Amino acid sequence: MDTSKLKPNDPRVKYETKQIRGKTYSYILGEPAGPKLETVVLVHGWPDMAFGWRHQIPYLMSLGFQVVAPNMLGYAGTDAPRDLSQFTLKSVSADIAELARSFVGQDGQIVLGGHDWGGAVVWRTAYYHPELVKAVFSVCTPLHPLSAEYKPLEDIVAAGHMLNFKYQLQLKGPDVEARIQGKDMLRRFFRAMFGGRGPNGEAGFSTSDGVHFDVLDKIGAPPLLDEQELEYYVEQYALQEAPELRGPLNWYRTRELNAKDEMDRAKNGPPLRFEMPALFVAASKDNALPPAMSKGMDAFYKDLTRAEVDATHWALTQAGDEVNRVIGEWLNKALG
Ligand SMILES: O=C(NCCCc1ccccc1)N[C@H]1CC[C@@H](OCc2c(F)cccc2F)CC1
Repeated sequence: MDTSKLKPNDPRVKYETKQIRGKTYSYILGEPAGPKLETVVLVHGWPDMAFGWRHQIPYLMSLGFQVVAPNMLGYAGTDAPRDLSQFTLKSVSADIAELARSFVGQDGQIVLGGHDWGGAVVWRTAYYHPELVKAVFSVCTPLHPLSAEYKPLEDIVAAGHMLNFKYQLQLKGPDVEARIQGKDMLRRFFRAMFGGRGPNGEAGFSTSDGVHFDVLDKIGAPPLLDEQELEYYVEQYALQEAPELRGPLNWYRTRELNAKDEMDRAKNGPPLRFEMPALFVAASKDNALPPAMSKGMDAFYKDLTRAEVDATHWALTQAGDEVNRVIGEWLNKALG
């Protein structure tokens, strides 16, 4: 089997939709090489899509896993509901639970992996559906505790806290949604998001201010995508109805809804506890989610394996072969 990364419209995989908890969910499906060991569900983040797992999908197939990688709510061929409650980590976990079981049966179990927002999702999914999740890993995103209260992020960063998250203020607002419409702007956006720079090294995106709209005109080719990959992100994001970024930016509009779900769990729900084998792959140059952010996380796991790869936030691609080996070796030991 060819184990190189997926190309746009790779024929080694299938592209399908299913109705999931009221929404059309599009996904990549890769069938295993050899008798199926497990089904693996892979969850991307922002501003990515299923194709962001392009290094992991053929690899996991070659290891004997069936691989389901959805375009998550708001992204590409998956529906983008208007109701923000559809975008909470709890509802999205329920989405993943139903999609998972639509392949493994209701009595089935999966391996579950996540990155960025997807990492946050899979920890919550492993918390809300421990019957389903046999093993869970996250790249870049560490566990965060059950929210015990709600504070607006404005007031949080105004006090000087969570400064590495202040970009999310712009994202939840109207500026990115209103400005990044159509393929021309989306192309610039993606050059910015995947590391392209301007004639004086101007960054198109920063964790402080978000998208630097004034830079997008001079933004050069991104180092972390090739030209056809870039076009593929543009084409697929274009599947959303204008404003195309509404769905993806909805992930930054649920702080209070998520806080309300989880304050309920902090009060009455079971403890945030993970009994199944778990893997956290840190990224050294991820300035949105620096490795130090995971300090103290191990106390919530019976069985947490830690790794760390030298890469930016985009570790699935930049360090794809290393990430692959880390997942493969951990899975080989987790499941035995
Ligand atoms: O939005 C995200 N990434 C956007 C792209 C970042 C980037 C950097 C450089 C170049 C391109 C892109 N990530 C989400 C991941 C899940 C969320 O986790 C919730 C959460 C907490 F509330 C508190 C503590 C930890 C914790 F995970 C937090 C932001």
